[PDB]
Amino acid sequence: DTAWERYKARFMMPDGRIIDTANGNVSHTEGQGFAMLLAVANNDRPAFDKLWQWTDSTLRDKSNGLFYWRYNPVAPDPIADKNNASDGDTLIAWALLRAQKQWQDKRYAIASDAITASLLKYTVVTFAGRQVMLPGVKGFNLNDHLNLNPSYFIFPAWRAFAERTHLTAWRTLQTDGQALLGQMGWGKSHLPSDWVALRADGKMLPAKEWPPRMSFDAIRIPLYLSWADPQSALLAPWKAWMQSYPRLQTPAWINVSTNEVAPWYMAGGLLAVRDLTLGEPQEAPQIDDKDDYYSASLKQLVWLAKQDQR
Repeated sequence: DTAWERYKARFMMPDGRIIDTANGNVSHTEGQGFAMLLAVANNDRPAFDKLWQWTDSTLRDKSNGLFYWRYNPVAPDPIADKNNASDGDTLIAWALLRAQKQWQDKRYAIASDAITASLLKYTVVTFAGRQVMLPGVKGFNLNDHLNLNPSYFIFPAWRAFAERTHLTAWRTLQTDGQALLGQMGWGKSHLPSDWVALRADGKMLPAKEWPPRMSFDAIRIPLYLSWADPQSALLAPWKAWMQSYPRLQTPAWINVSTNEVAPWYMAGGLLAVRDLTLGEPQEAPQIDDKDDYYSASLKQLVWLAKQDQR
């Protein structure tokens, strides 16, 4: 549609990179995976193959089958950080699975299978009596704590994986991730922060190392919850918090430890997630010049989440 064409015109380079034009024009596996999902949804196989070809040739980590998470084209070494971002790897593998169905080509599913096997082998660990997906292979396993990002619990992707391969392991991860998320939540909003520290006895708190806000990571949680199951009881704190504000005066973040809220309000893609969470009817998205990469992406992912309720 028009939104997707405008998205490619503003953010997709001819080499297949998606450009975070608000963050120094960098590319990352979240951006590639988001765009690959949207390319399938718009039945745009040329764009999908360009996005995937650049991702695979440029970012593949050959030691474990995952992907270097960030590409900075102005840096002396554009792939300085050699760690992965597990939500990006997941989105890429999920887009490939959906590409097989859309275009009836098993090669996309064979590619997906390698990545999902890599995700289970290298990013999923046993901790506090549950299976948990780390945000990356390195840097998040502190000894008696894990630093987790619940916005990387991409429930609709995990369900798709389970239908294809390693059903029991992916189903257990989904069960454990819903259970952990159900135990999260702080302050008067009872919402999770972007980053959550899980201690080995099960105790959770907002992680020490980041601002303890529900903000640009955590807001994807109700998106993924509603994408997988709009009737989920895990949506309850999200609906309650958003219902306590006027639609056009909903704070863009909240500090869940102090209850301080942003002095500015959700618009664009953030507002689209709010509308999705509350079930408020919204029409197909339009990508305005006031949307950055992040807002433009969320607008279309919200629309896709609605479409997948068929």
